Amino acid sequence: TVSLTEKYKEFFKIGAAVTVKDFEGIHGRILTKHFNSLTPENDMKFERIHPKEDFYNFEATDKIKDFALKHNMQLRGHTLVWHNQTPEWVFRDNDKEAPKELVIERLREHIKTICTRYRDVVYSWDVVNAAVEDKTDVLLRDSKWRRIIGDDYIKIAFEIAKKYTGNGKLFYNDYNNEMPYKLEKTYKVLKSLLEEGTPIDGVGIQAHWNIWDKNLIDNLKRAIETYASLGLEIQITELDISVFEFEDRRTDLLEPTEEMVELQAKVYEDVFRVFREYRDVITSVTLWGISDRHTWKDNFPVIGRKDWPLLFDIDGKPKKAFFRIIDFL
Ligand SMILES: O[C@@H]1[C@@H](O)[C@H](O[C@@H]2CO[C@@H](O)[C@H](O)[C@H]2O)OC[C@H]1O
Repeated sequence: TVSLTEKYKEFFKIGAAVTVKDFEGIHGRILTKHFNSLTPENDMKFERIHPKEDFYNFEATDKIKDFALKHNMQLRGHTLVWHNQTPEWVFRDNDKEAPKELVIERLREHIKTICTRYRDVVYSWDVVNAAVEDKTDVLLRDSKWRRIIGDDYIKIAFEIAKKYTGNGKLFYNDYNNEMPYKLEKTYKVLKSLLEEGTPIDGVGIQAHWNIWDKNLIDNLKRAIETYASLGLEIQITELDISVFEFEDRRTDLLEPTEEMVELQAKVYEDVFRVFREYRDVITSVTLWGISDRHTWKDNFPVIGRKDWPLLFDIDGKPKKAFFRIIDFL
């Protein structure tokens, strides 16, 4: 039995999204065998770790840190600034909206507190997540963070984080950012940030992909080269490979089709080949889950319907895909 993280030890870290339930049972053994990086799937998000101004919730993340230290793993810090899973208190000032400097002060305190607690075990932080506008042609998503703080908010977040993160690298994280439209936009944003002295080390390519994307391998190569040209590290942060196109909302499938499993094995083999080709600029590859038993894809984009997006099947066994990505020299 070949260990994924050992097989890729000269290439990049190998990670998984986790919650505390993953430290038990068969997920626990998969993690210790195959993974040397952990990302809290939810527990370090603002709403979860800091639900009220005067209340932090550290128990779950403390457990994730403790497990990591006990098993010679390190964490990715996901995520400080995001338009989702952020509580309303941050943007409120009694019965008014909070002004720019009040939100900044709250953010400073949030980042100070979280980063101080976990900087010893976190090797990479998703400082800002999904700030690039995904649909319209404007550069930046118009979230409450962007609206209230203004366009400098990204730089402001990175400068604050840099005070408290030590050896930890600082990442900008996003989805669809291998696709040509978003890649161009993201390039412009990051280029501008770097020319303003923003201490950004790397770009996170979330890699929420599917088996039917014909442009994926070409897009991904374009993307890695483009981001690397800015002097940034690349991490693959949330890899999973759905058996459905985004807009296929069918709910009838009880198991994937044979075509689905073979295609999946192929796409996994192909993307990991690309990851090895660009190993000079890629420092970590994380999967958004461990086995098909627990995946956010079971409820997104369709509530209550099963998907099979990962490297271990619903019983915890390595899939054909797993053996394809460890088959190399
Ligand atoms: O449990 C779910 C998470 O897995 C999900 O994670 C998000 C997926 O989209 C990405 O763009 C984000 O970076 C990542 O945090 O969040 C929702 C939650 O219900």
